[PDB]
Amino acid sequence: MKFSNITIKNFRNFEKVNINLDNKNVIFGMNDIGKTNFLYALRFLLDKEIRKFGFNKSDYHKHDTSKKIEIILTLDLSNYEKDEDTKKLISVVKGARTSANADVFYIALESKYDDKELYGNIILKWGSELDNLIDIPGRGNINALDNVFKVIYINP
Amino acid sequence: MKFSNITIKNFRNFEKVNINLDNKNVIFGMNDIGKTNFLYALRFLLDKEIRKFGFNKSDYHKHDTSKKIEIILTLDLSNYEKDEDTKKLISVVKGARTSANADVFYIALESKYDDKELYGNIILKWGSELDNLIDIPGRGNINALDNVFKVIYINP
Repeated sequence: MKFSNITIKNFRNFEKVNINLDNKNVIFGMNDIGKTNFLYALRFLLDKEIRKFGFNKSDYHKHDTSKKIEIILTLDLSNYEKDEDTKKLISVVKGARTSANADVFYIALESKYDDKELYGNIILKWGSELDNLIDIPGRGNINALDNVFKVIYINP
Repeated sequence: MKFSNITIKNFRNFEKVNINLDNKNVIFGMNDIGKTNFLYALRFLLDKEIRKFGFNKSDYHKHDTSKKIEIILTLDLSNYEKDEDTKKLISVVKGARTSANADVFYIALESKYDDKELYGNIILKWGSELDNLIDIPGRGNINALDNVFKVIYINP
């Protein structure tokens, strides 16, 4: 598969940033805070060690305005017709894609507002279409996405 | 509501320990490790900040023998017939208790084997009877038992 794009609808430093993606991505620039918050957004979407802590009040654009954090990722689930990797790639999930002829896949994140109980409540949803998004099945503490993607973080 | 008993089927220091319970409990003795492991078992049951870390390899009786941790707490859900706290105590849950004339309530903890993937995977289930225990619905990172019990831990 091949990553297509990422949209961050709200974060601690982002307002409506949409970045097209691929494999072997390289990020640079003047703003170090934006790069480290992009990497923290990737950790929040793709790792359990940052997901289990929840969202804190300081991780918003304004600390009380527009309390709705959405981080969307696209997967491009379809492979070539000469390679049989499509069925092995699809068969990890069953009910996410309604039709077998779908082209792309979505992974989304949703944050409950921090007005009451002062806690983030990370909710993970996937699905083949943006409308009628469905939850990720977690039978205990480990959800179904954690068996698919393993994130190894390297920092000197 | 009045605690009845606690059963620890396996822990880092317990084998077949069953302790009767009540409110306003005082624990003392020569063995400090048993007291702190009893308190840690209570923290693993009713506090989320220790529940979210899962179980390690060292939290077993022997490090490869009898990998089945069960911690059972009895609740005594029924109250007196002249006080209307019974309905307000029952109405936090709906599908756990099959009959309205049920007397006792169970809260159980289950830990998967640590042989594969090196993680504990805490599974929590409650129910009015010991058999056919149903899972607590956790829609995000917070289950329904979190809104019931608030644990305040004091240690200088």
